[PDB]
Amino acid sequence: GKLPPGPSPLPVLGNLLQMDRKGLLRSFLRLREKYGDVFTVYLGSRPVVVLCGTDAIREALVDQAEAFSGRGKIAVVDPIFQGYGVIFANGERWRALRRFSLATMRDFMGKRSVEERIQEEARCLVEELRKSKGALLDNTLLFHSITSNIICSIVFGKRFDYKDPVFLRLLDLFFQSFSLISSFSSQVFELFPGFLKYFPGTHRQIYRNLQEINTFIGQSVEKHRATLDPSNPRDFIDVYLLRMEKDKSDPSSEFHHQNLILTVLSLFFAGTETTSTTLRYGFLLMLKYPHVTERVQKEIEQVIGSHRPPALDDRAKMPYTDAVIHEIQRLGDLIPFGVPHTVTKDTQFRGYVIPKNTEVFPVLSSALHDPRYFETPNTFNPGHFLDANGALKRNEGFMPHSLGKRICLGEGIARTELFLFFTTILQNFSIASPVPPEDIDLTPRESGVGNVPPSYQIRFLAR
Ligand code: HEM
Repeated sequence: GKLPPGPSPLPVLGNLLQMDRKGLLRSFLRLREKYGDVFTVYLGSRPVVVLCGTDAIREALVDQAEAFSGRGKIAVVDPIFQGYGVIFANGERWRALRRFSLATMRDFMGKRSVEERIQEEARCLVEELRKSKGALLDNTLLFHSITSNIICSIVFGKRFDYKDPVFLRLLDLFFQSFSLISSFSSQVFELFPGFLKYFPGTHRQIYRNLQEINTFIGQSVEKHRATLDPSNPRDFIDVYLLRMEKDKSDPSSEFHHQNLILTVLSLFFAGTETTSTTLRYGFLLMLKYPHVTERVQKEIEQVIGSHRPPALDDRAKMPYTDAVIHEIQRLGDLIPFGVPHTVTKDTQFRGYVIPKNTEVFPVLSSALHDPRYFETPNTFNPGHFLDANGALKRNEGFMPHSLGKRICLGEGIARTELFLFFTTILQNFSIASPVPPEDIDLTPRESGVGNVPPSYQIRFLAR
């Protein structure tokens, strides 16, 4: 049959000349108004089926879950990952890695739970912020550090002190790669990769930094193997090393060294930046709307008090705080175009045929701003997640972690980090900044990865 409708492309530039300079998101919104919720666009010579609106996204990712469960390539990082690791794998390799990862992170190993690790990280964070004594800070580094430390706890069985210089050198290297992957020069590399990969550019810096991180990950794996107690696995690496030994004879097995290194690197890639940025965005909103922040603090005081630290069971009793977090994620809209998918076979969708391995973009932003589900889509409104009796309510438009078979693997971990970090910080500190609330601008910069909140200063004032 045929592909969904769309603008007429050019030989090598596809529809790039027809794009809007305001961003890809604005262009898709204009293209939606002309062709509907599902359309085809050529970014270079690459055909992409774009899904707009809650319906088209749910029909694809949920109703034909298996058909839309493929993962599309990110060219700037494909030389490192090469289809290994949980985020970039496909087929049987993906199924085995995802099953194993889910179980390991869920049905753990180690001593303490993920929640207990997050509570300990939150306690360390409070002590570090107390030491600041209300000085102006840029919270980017600390929020990168706490989220990295959660992943470290899971994969390496330990956390790092916030001032550990070797931890900070590799962290800087990792987050620089993130800023580079998302730059305009990397966006251009994604459009004309086969050509641009022969000249100097950000792709070389990304590659060098990640090979350095992979070297460190490799050394940790060897060190885990040399100090291994098979009856007491400490973390993800130990559990994976035991599975490698169990599958030693099976040559079909995916449980090898490359999948280990790149699965660990994948967890840092997926599990740090978005969580950190959600926190950064949330604190910016809390500066802009002090009456919301005040109300969260009142709810913390009523349910938790000022003595004990927040625990995950407290969330069920704090619908206002829970609604605020949902609204931070919704308005934050940090992954506006989703993470690219592909169809795993020639697929029939709304009368069209999407050929096998065609790339698909589920535009999560169009669900997060859907006027069917949100009364004031462009305005911060916790009421979007509260019913007339003040209880938390479910919303079909709320999909910041996507849907279907590729749904965010760490959703439960991320949601727990948001709850415990926001409440533990606010239980102990009030916030201020040199910019008056009325002058705070929440407009993001659209980057390669997603929406980047502006940089800002903040004070954490002990209570
Ligand atoms: C607020 C924080 C976060 C948000 C909004 C978020 C969002 C997402 C989204 C939109 C996807 C793409 C799903 C798709 O292909 O349709 C994704 C994938 C994924 N996320 Fe998250 N994520 C966050 C935190 C994390 C955390 C903390 C971890 C790990 C501990 C994590 C692990 C993953 C992995 C491994 C995948 C790939 C899933 C797969 O290909 O099977 N995420 N996430």
